[PDB]
Amino acid sequence: QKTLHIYNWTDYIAPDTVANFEKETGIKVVYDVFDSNEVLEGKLMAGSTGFDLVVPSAYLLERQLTAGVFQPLDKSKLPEWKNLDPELLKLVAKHDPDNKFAMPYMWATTGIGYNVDKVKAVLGENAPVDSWDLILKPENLEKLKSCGVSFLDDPEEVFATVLNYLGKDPNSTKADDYTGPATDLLLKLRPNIRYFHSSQYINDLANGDICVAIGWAGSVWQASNRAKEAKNGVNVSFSIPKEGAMAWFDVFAMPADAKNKDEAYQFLNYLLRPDVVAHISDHVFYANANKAATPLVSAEVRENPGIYPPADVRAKLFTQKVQDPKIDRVRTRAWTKVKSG
Ligand SMILES: [Cl-]
Repeated sequence: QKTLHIYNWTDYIAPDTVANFEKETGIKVVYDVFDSNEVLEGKLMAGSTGFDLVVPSAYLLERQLTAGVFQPLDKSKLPEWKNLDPELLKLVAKHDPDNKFAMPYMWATTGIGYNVDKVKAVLGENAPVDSWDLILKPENLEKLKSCGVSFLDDPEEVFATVLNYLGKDPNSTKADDYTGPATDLLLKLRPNIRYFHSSQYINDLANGDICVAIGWAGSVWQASNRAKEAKNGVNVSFSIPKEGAMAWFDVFAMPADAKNKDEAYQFLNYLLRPDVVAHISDHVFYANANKAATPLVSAEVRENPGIYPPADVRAKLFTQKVQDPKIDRVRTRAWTKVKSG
C-alpha cells in the first residue's frame, strides 16, 4: 500500500485533483488543510509532522530552512520541472537560493476587493478603485464606513502596504517607520474599519455585507464567483492598485523526515503536468507558476489581469523581505496598538 500525506491551504486545489491522482497512480492520499501560516508554522516548529508535502509561503520557507525542516528536492525525479516559469523561479529563489527546497505552486497579490455598485454609490462613477487612495485616504474610508470596511489581520502585509503607499520602503528595516508614520495613518483609518480578519471578508464580500476589503486576489475572485453562482446581484471585483502591491508565492516543500518520498515526487511531477495545475487555477482563481500550463487555463482566468497581471502591473509589485526579529517584535506591538485604537 503506497500512501502520501499532504498539508495544504484550504480552497487551494481542484475538487478532483486528488481523486484523479489516485486513479492514475494507485497511491492513497491523505489530504489535510490549514487556513493560516501560523497554524502551519506551529506544526513545522514542533517537528514530526507526519506530512510528506506541505505548502508554505516562500517567505515562511525561508525562515525554516536554517532549522533543517525541509529536505532538498531531487529535480531528476521531476522531469517536467522545465515547465515552471523561470522568472517565478527567480523570485522564489530570493527565499530559496537555487530553488533547492521548494516547487512554486501558485502566486497572487494583496490588493483591494470591493463591491462595484456600493463603491460607486458612495464615491461616484469615478471612484478611485485603481488606487490605494480608495481605502487608505481617511476621507474616502469615512464615506465607505457605512457599507463596511475590512482589513486583513496581518501586520506584515498591512504595514508593508501602508509603507509603500506613504513613499517609504515597503520592507523598511527602520522601527520608527512602523511606530511613527505607518501607525499614525492606520490610527486615523481605524474608526472606519469594521474588523480585522483574514477570512471573514470572503463571504462578506460575496453576500454584500462589506463593500471594501484588503484581501488576497484569488480569495476575492472566489467571493466574486460565489456571488455570481448565487445570482444575488452582487458584483465583486479586485484591484491591484497603481501604487503597487505585495506579491507572494506559495510553494510545495518536503519535510526532512518524510517517509513517502517516491510518492511525494510522483505528486509533484503530476502537478507539473500542464493540464493538472491549469485545472486547479480554473477552480481556485489563482495563477499557477507553470508557464506551460498558462494557455490551458480558461480564458476567464488567464485573461484576468488581477490574476495573471501583465508586465506593467508586475513591475509595480514588491515582495516581502524577512526582517530581524527586532522588527518582527515592533510590528506585533504596533499592530496590537492599531487594532485597539
Ligand atoms: Cl511569499
